[PDB]
Amino acid sequence: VKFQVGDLVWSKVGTYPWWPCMVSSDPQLEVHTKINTRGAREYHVQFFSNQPERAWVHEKRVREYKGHKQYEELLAEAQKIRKPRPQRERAQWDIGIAHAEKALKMTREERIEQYTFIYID
Ligand SMILES: Cc1noc(C)c1-c1n[nH]cc1-c1ccncc1
Repeated sequence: VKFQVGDLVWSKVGTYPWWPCMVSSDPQLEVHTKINTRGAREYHVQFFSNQPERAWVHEKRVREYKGHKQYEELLAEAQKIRKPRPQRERAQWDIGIAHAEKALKMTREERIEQYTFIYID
């Protein structure tokens, strides 16, 4: 178990770019990590965004968030070929990064307090 609740991570989910997140406990399972139905480890994360979302993410698609400038190192893992950055998505990503940069300056307990989502049935 590489990550704990409140840890800042980048997550690569679906068609979206590497995205700033916080590890958190699933509101129903009450765990932040599990072994999936294919036998692989996953972590439960919250995406920093103006549109809050959560997901279970394979451990290979989760990375410690050390700072926003790490994005270039993540793009490297994959003439130089670069994907363009769609305007609306870029704007949402910049918002998420601003929150993650603020969270980086907080303690783990402060981050848990400030950002853990409230889930309503
Ligand atoms: C959208 C969306 N909805 O559910 C999930 C999961 C996502 C998602 N996947 N990868 C990144 C995001 C995300 C991007 C922007 N804001 C929040 C979440």
